[PDB]
Amino acid sequence: YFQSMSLQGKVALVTGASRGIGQAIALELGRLGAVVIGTATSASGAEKIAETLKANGVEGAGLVLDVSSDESVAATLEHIQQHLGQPLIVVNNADDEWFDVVNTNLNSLYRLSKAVLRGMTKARWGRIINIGSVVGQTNYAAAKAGLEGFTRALAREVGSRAITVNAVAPGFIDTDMTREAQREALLGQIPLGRLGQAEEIAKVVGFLASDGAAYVTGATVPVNGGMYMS
Amino acid sequence: MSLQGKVALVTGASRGIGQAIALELGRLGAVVIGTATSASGAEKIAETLKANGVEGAGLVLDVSSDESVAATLEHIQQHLGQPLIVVNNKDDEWFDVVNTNLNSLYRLSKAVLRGMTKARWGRIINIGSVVGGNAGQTNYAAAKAGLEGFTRALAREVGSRAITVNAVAPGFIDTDMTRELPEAQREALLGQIPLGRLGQAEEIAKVVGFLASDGAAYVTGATVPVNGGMYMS
Amino acid sequence: SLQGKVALVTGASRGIGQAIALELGRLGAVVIGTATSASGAEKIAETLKANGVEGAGLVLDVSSDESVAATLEHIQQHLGQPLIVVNNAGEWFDVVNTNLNSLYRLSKAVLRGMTKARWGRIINIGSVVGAGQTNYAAAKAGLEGFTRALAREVGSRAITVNAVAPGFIDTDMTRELPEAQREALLGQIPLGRLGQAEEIAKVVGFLASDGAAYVTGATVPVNGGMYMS
Amino acid sequence: NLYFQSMSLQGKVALVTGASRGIGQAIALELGRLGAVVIGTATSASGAEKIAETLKANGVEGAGLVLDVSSDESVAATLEHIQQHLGQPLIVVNNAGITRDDEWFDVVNTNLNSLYRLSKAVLRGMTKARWGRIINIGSVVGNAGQTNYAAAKAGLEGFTRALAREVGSRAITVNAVAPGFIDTDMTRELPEAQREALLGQIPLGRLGQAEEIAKVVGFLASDGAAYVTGATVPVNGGMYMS
Ligand SMILES: NS(=O)(=O)c1cccnc1Nc1cccc(C(F)(F)F)c1
Ligand SMILES: NS(=O)(=O)c1cccnc1Nc1cccc(C(F)(F)F)c1
Ligand code: NI
Repeated sequence: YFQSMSLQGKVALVTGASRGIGQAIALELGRLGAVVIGTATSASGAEKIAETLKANGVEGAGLVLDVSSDESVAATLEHIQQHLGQPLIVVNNADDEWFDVVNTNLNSLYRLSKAVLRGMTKARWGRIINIGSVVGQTNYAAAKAGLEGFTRALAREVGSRAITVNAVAPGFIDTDMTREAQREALLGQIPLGRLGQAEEIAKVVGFLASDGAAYVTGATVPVNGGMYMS
Repeated sequence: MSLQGKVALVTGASRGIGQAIALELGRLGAVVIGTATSASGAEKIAETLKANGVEGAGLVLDVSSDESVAATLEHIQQHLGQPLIVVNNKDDEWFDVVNTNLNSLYRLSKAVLRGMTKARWGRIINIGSVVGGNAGQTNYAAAKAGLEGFTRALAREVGSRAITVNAVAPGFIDTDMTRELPEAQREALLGQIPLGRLGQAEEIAKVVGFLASDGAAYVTGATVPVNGGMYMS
Repeated sequence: SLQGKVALVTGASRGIGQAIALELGRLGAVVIGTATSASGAEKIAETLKANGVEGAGLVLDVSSDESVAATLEHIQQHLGQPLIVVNNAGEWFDVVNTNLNSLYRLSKAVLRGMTKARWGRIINIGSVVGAGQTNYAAAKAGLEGFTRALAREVGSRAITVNAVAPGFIDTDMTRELPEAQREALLGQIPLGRLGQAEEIAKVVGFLASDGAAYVTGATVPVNGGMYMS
Repeated sequence: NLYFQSMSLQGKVALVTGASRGIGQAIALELGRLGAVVIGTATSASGAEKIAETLKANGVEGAGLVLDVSSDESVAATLEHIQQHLGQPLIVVNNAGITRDDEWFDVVNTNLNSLYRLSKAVLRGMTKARWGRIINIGSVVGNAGQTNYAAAKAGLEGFTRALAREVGSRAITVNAVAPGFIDTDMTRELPEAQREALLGQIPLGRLGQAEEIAKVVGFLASDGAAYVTGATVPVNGGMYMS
């Protein structure tokens, strides 16, 4: 069984896949025919991922991954390699506290990315896609700027191996967090005048994972209905 | 992904990136109207569409004139329907040229908006210039900045009607323009591109295809760079 | 020190323009301020005099080639070549385009003089924060790009071109916004206060100086930390 | 008797890291010229002593001190020493550095920890005064080379914008200066062909002087720049490189 202009037979790793945007990315990739490995930081979350994938007919697995630790990352990859193959699509979705958070997130992004690159180097093919945070404002803006820069820098480091690195900057998305006066205030700031759906973020990620986006790298695609806050 | 039963207008469709956008949209099932500034170009567009099985038309359009624009839309409306996907593809040229081009973008966009307002649906996608000295670069950078800003502003003006407005900033693409830059200048550019290769016209078309889709309904005001990792400010 | 330099400031009869006029005068330039009416031009002259600034009030309409050309030759004749020019002048599409034509028109006119001198300063003042967002953001992007492009075109002649992007400044426009809307804006500004006109003038003053000779094509935001793209 | 001085930073204490040569030294001398008491720092005793002798030769009141921005103990001790002998530093220029595979990540993130560390330490003093100036100097201008340069610049801009938001309400401004191609002892010794190559990229068609960076810093330290915060002022003669 051999494939053409699809994600068929590709193994995709999606962190933070148990709810909201991560779950939708997991499902969209599966719908495009990838083998999807979703991760959570707990056993119960990893089980819910496996059951969700199964209910949507997606071949894959739920796994426990803690992106903040080198041992958890190394072990998880060797497990995946042994059972399923090398993951060549990797989606990193997992006031005055802004510095630590952003730094921590970037260490995890780096750590995971560096681990999965040996595989992708070997294949001369890969996709790394980073999901930024949903829309206090100081943290949002710092996060976004660190994510853009990180994505642009890593893209440069791994371009020559035919690995794209890209990011998706979501705006105001309908997730369990965001679900009145404050709600109407936000809708006034969004040109389309509506919240985004999780699936709308997934669609962009799906496209970036495809062969049609092979010349796109280092980019951050904002998916925010026209609300730009930097 | 499906654009079935949608009418799409692509300006500058006779070669290179425009042609590929015309064919990709057709491949996704849109009725494609391609335009050129001459009758012979417009006829080549019709023959190219036919050879790829794409229903559509070749038409003569001069984006710089109100009469040409108004007439062309009426002709399209009469024969095919409202276009709801529209792809816009001597001193101090960094000012005059650029500002003239933004008037064309604006002129065309304003003309096709009545149709999209009526439908409560639309896609406007602007294609910026390909990379291709000293006189060169000031113009290139002014064009790119004007396109981003224009796109962001218009997206705001027409958001509430469920019309997205976006732009694609290509990098170094393999087209007839760029094949005939001197080899030294070509090799210089390859050194600056992380993927270490020229982009294909089809790679631009794919992005446009996605932006035209329902999957990109929450993307507006954006400029998607498609440049293999080469970024220029 | 801007001593022995002639500086042209458009829109100098109130608010930010007036303050730029006074600051430049305070640094020792001869200041020519402009307004679109004779009574405004007279008020400029009386203001300059009350602050001990040598200069003039003048009627200028930046939107017309005849008004621009005539005004420069009148200045050249009486005072010398203006080598510091502050453009504080001038549905979103037409407006922004019009403003950029005025910028261009005036800049091109005063470049001959600066080329001759092998020295010059052009400083563009963008709009203050008051559909509302759309015009502001388009204006700002057109100003940055324009400034960046012209800086490239006139760099080799030792002319700098820069821009100042003000945030929420205390001027006659913003004095008339309802207190609830005012307090809302103050929440979005880190320094938690409106800016003064003089604070804009201080930046322009520095940009006009010799100390800023290596700064060109820049846009300096003066917005107390409130940033919008 | 006793000479009062009429200058724009008179009676302010200014800390400048990495002050023993190049841009740091020039910032130290410019701030002194504007009348501040200047404390310059180096990572060694012999560097700190050269700073003192330089300040003295230019008639600047101040001190050379040993500081290692990468360590909390060195930072804390140095501030208390300064507060004890000279007063609270209310102008702080971060011009000390970092480096000692992926340097575009590790180096950059380490430097931003130093910036944050130092900035947090000097904020108590500035909070107390209801006044302060923090100014960060970015790096002066291969393929890997350019990756580092662009990451550094983007991190510095974002950092500066974020900290400005955190400390605005206390009347502390936080700003950055992004230098371009500045003239230094390394660049004076490049062959003319390599020199001319660089000058082609720069509209003003000339290298910048260290003093030209210092002038911008001097202005940002002033009361005239009280409404400017969160900004990065590029001082690159028009060469805009990302
Ligand atoms: N070196 S990198 O790839 O991680 C990177 C590349 C580009 C820009 N920033 C980067 N890092 C960064 C680290 C901590 C805080 C921030 C801040 F949010 F303050 F802006 C940014
Ligand atoms: N050619 S130029 O120097 O004036 C110029 C240089 C750089 C960017 N924009 C420019 N012009 C411009 C003209 C009309 C509308 C806009 C818009 F605001 F929509 F982005 C921009
Ligand atoms: Ni006369």
